[PDB]
Amino acid sequence: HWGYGKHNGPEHWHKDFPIAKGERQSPVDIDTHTAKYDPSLKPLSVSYDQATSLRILNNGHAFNVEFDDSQDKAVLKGGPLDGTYRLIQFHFHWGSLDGQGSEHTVDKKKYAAELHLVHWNTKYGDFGKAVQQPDGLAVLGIFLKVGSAKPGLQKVVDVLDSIKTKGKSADFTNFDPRGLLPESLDYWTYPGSLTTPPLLECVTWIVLKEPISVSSEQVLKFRKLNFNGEGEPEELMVDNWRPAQPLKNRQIKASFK
Ligand SMILES: CC(C)(C)c1cc(=O)[nH]c(SCC(=O)c2ccc(Cl)c(S(N)(=O)=O)c2)n1
Ligand code: NA
Ligand SMILES: [Zn+2]
Repeated sequence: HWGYGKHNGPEHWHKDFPIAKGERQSPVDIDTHTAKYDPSLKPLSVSYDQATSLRILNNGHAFNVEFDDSQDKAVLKGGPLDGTYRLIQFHFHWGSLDGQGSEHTVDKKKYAAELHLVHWNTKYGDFGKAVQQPDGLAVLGIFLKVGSAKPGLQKVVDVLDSIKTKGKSADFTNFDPRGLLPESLDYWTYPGSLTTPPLLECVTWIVLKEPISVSSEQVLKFRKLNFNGEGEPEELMVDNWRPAQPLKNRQIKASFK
């Protein structure tokens, strides 16, 4: 039932998932001036050399590219984290227009899209158990701006036509997520939540300072996807982002400057 429309959008989610109004919801506006620099933060460690992509799915909310997380093959560590977190999937949120689409904002600025590389703490054994823990997930958020193409994204954009409607999936092997990373790993970090129901407060958010550039044609193809299932009426998959939520009693830390 939840979705991104007038009748089932972010403003309605609290009725099914009361934690929507909780103490550590995501996303948030990142006020770059009042984020606290912390020289004790470690560089982020992104080890994606052995990543095994498997499949791409349209789940009716976004598309997920999933990875084999049954061994430590693509891991996030270091940065603000004490655990090791295995990459399970990445997905994006995007807008109907280049002027919006990101979930996190930076000094109130919206980006055309936001990538989320979702990782779970190896100490909880699997994704389902990790989401039930305040330190279960580490999500690496990367902003997309529209400009030059990101060559490393194109293999993704080119399969979208095969997963147009809700429920479709396609084989998606040998995709290297290192081709989606900006040059710098400088980051902001804060404790927060999934940005979709069930909105569980289990995420350490690591949002990179440097956006990647993608072309207008690349983002255009995201917007040709559908929220509906095949042979139901066409509802374009656009604006699948949750707006910024109150920061409440949290401090955003910066690894830099
Ligand atoms: C998250 C889970 C429970 C697998 C799920 C359930 C659901 O009903 N709909 C969706 S769609 C969004 C999504 O798959 C997902 C998974 C993990 C994370 Cl951390 C995030 S986010 N948007 O916080 O990064 C989204 N996902
Ligand atoms: Na262009
Ligand atoms: Zn997300």
